[PDB]
Amino acid sequence: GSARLKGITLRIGVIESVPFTIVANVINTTKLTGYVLDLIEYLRDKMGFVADVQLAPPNTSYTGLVLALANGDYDIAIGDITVTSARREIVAFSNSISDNSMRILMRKGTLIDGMDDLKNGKIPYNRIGIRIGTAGEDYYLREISGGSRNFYPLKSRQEMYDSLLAGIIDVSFMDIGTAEYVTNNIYCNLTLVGEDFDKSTFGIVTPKEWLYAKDLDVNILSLRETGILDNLKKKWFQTKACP
Amino acid sequence: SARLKGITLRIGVIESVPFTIVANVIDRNTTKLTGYVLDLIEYLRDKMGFVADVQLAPPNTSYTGLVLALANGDYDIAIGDITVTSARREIVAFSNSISDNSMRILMRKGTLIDGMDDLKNGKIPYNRIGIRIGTAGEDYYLREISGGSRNFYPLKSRQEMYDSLLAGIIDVSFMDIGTAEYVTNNIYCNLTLVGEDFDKSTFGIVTPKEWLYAKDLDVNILSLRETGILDNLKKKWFQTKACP
Ligand SMILES: [Cl-]
Ligand SMILES: [Cl-]
Ligand SMILES: [Cl-]
Ligand SMILES: [Cl-]
Ligand SMILES: [Cl-]
Ligand SMILES: [Cl-]
Ligand SMILES: [Cl-]
Repeated sequence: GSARLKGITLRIGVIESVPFTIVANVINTTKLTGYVLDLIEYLRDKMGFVADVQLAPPNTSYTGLVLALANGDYDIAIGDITVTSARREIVAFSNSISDNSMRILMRKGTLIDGMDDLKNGKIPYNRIGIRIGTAGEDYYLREISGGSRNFYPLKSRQEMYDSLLAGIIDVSFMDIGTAEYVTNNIYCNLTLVGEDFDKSTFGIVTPKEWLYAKDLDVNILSLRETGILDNLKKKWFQTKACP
Repeated sequence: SARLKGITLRIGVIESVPFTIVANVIDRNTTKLTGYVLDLIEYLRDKMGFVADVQLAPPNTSYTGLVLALANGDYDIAIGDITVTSARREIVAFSNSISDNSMRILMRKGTLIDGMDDLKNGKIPYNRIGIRIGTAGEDYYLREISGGSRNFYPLKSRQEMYDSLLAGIIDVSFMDIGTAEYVTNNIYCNLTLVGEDFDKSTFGIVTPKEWLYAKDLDVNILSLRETGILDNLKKKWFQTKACP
């Protein structure tokens, strides 16, 4: 069976990541903005659901968000969430809302040329920072360390930046969109190096065998076709403050 | 959901070098299929254990036609350079993407066109824009160039597209980027591409709506992506250049 989402309330999980989902404290409440919030409003306007937007707790990992949805804590989850085989085993994903890949993030002046330097042991493993519960962790375990968790574990993007800037780690991995955004707008002393890797996609997380899958997919595809997803990307990502 | 091990799947494919390459060989005539799609079927079969009954769509079948044939029950899945679109998703489901995609303008070498702007500003009369009917290119033309008017030069296949360009009947057409590069680097050295990419999209395997095996297929495609098989296959079939 299938159905339309018109009139239905959806608990929509989101997770902090600038400029996908920007969390501001104002006065005394929090206010969400970004590409994800705008996307929700386009979808809401076309499909007629009621959006109950729920921010994942601090330090919730990407894997944690998916597992929370699988356990029924949300109806869908929307963000910079990579479609992976292990995740697809427990949840479904909408049609892609964006292409993706990763890049290596480091401090300027660090003598790293690209991924070969990581795979050839030029960097001690405990100086490669990896955010646990991310696709970057899967890649590392599959391609660098042959299964051993010998990376420096990171609980969040903020820990990743702080650890790089304090010299506790030498490199980490980020999705290309946000990697470009933060090194161009926030952390002028950090930079990207090497070719991009792990080509992938972002998708909206839904329950397996979801009643509303077609309605959501058809609307996501229409937003692509008519150039709304591009406009949104341009609105939130085309910007550079760093000199 | 459950497993397809031992289950026969009727797999629709559609000729498109080097995704699906059709050769006719003689003694009595027989047909041989090779290409990216055939290798992908092998990889999926090895992992998933289904039995593959590969069925080539009749000549001049359109992409939309293939999708409709599947919706009608003629195939269990269909695999090829098939663009995921909103209109198609109304009637079938699509697996996770097997490849990103976009389109380019195809034209004869030397033609004085700099890009999509010249198709809108009337430098090319509509009847000299060739558009393969039942393709995503048609949808884009209608959406972005002609305001819904089917005023183009209709084409029934890539062959007709190439023939028409080379005979000077049309000045431009649209092609997916992967095959556009392949064909202009290996087959038609006097055709070329121009202008920016457009219509960023994906290719997916076509399945029935609400298919019981959707998870099983998706997990396996993602695994091929993650372990680099899809990249290897792309390199194998597409990283070739015969034209000088
Ligand atoms: Cl590299
Ligand atoms: Cl990231
Ligand atoms: Cl599912
Ligand atoms: Cl252009
Ligand atoms: Cl094409
Ligand atoms: Cl030629
Ligand atoms: Cl469906």
